[PDB]
Amino acid sequence: AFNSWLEGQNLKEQVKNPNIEVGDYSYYSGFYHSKTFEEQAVRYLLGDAPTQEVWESGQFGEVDKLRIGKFCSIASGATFMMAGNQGHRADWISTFPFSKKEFGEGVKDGFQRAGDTIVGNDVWIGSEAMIMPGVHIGDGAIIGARAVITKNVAPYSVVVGNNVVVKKRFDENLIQTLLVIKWWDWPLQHIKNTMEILCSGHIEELEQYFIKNVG
Amino acid sequence: AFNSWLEGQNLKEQVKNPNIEVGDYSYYSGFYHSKTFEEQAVRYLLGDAPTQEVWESGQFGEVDKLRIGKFCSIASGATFMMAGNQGHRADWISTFPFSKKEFGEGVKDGFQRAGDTIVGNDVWIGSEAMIMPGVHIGDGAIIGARAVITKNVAPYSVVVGNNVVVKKRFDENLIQTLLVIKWWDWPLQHIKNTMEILCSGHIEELEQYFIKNVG
Amino acid sequence: AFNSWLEGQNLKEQVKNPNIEVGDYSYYSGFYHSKTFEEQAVRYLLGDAPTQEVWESGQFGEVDKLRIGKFCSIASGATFMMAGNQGHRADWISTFPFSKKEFGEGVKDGFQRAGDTIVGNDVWIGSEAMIMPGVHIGDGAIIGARAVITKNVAPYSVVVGNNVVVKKRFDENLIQTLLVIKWWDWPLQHIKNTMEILCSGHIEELEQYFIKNVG
Ligand SMILES: [Cl-]
Ligand SMILES: [Cl-]
Ligand SMILES: [Cl-]
Ligand SMILES: [Cl-]
Ligand SMILES: [Cl-]
Ligand SMILES: [Mg+2]
Ligand SMILES: [Mg+2]
Ligand SMILES: [Mg+2]
Repeated sequence: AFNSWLEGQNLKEQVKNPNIEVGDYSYYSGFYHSKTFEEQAVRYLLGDAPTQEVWESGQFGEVDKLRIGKFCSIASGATFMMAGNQGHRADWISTFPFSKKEFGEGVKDGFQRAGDTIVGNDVWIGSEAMIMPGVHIGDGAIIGARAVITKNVAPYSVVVGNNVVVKKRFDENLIQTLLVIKWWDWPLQHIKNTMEILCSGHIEELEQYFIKNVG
Repeated sequence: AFNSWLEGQNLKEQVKNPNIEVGDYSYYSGFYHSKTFEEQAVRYLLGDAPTQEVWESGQFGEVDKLRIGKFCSIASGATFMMAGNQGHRADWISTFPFSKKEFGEGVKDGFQRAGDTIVGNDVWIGSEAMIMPGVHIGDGAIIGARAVITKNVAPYSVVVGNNVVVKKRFDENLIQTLLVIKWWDWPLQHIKNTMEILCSGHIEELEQYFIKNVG
Repeated sequence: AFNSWLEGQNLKEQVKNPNIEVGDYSYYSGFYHSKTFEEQAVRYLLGDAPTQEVWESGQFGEVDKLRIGKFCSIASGATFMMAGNQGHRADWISTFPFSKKEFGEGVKDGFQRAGDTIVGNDVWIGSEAMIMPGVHIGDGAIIGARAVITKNVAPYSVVVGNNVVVKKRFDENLIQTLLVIKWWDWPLQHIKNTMEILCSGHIEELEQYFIKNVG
């Protein structure tokens, strides 16, 4: 797994679940939680080891998948909760998932999909954070450690605690310029050339390089 | 212990501690935390294996017990903190638990009981939630994931985060109905007959069943 | 390891990292998380085992240290985040730690020290609490279970949740008295004699003893 906490495992090369969509360079640094990204960070997703056979038989059908963009930093212990409500329905008299074996016919399947969990590009997710099912995280967003995300996260927003939005990393205009140029989609050599600008707050410099050289 | 995350260990089968009392059909689905319910979920409860020979000595006083109702759904990582204050006294000059062997006979024992933590029936406890000592949880309540419950939970209420009370599952009249009919105490065949109403929101239909069949 | 949750490993006798200072009698009780104080509780601090070879080479120079006082109680899962920002810079266009091997030499290191994490004396840190980098915790303070401390904690204050200050343990003048007498620094004999007073809320008697015999 991880020999040290200075280690960062590339995700697109490793993940095998046909329901986890990762981008380039995105990594999971989970040394202090031992297990890999697919058996510790992604939870209750059909198409894994302990669940592979059940997924290949096609018993449950289509699933909610996890999509992660490029240049994402996923810290140790971060958790992506899938499988939606897992059969529990608060609007029903009972939240207990009765089984047809023990309780016969008339058992209505309470499961209902919550939608795909989508993580944008250049997203930093803090250690031991937890994402709820069906949550969209915009590009450039930052998730604090031990945060519990229940709602969609605006791009370049910073969210702490139990879905407390602190601030946006930049002015709204500059945020929209970054959302238009999309440096993460650039060819590698352009990113290598503009790395000095990327290691800075000078957004409009990056925009000028984009207009002159990329777009 | 757990071979998959669609597995749920029935609790009243496999719990050995005389200080735990769990009702029928209540399960714990703890795949993503490996160990069993008594090893991971219940913590600092005198009578488990690592303290057995010390607890059978009777040197400690009476301790608070854990009682869980029936048809409870305990997700992975949920935790029931026991042992009260564990000897730490915030009202004392020092919260450090001095040992008699190291600091002499003048050591006063600071442990104080908190009361039995009691969980009702048809209670859904989210993943990695943590219940503090002395807490009663009403029937039909829902505890959100990663929630920290420090106060008593009203029946059929939904509590998230740091004991933030979101709402109640139904109108108070219908919750009174559910509280007086108590479908969890019914014989099994009546539950099998009313399964399709239990998988619905029509409470007064179920109450008509209780009136005309159960008593 | 940990035989039971009733035992707590003495930290001063055990800690090997040179970047960690810990006072007398302070213990770590971490049975419900298995591994030692230095592998589970202290995270992302060079000098431990998996990074020892990196620390001996002087590759990253000086680093933030962890300083723990005397008579501290650290429960299982209490985690101290080190390594500051880990190269992630919210102020820059990208929070991604680009590597000089994969990208151009124009990569600028975004790591930043957060200052030493300092825990005072007579501190009780609840189970699975998280202490962010650079946090100072005053003497006699109490951290609640699963609390996330991101600011400095005043001496003899109770902090639960996400840096929610509940109250202070005693009156301000008595807190001052404790902060001036500092019983934890006394010769162990005087602590032994005072044991009946420390196991109480009688700060005045402790001050009288200090005036008569210690000061
Ligand atoms: Cl990271
Ligand atoms: Cl189901
Ligand atoms: Cl690319
Ligand atoms: Cl569940
Ligand atoms: Cl403790
Ligand atoms: Mg510039
Ligand atoms: Mg109906
Ligand atoms: Mg006295």
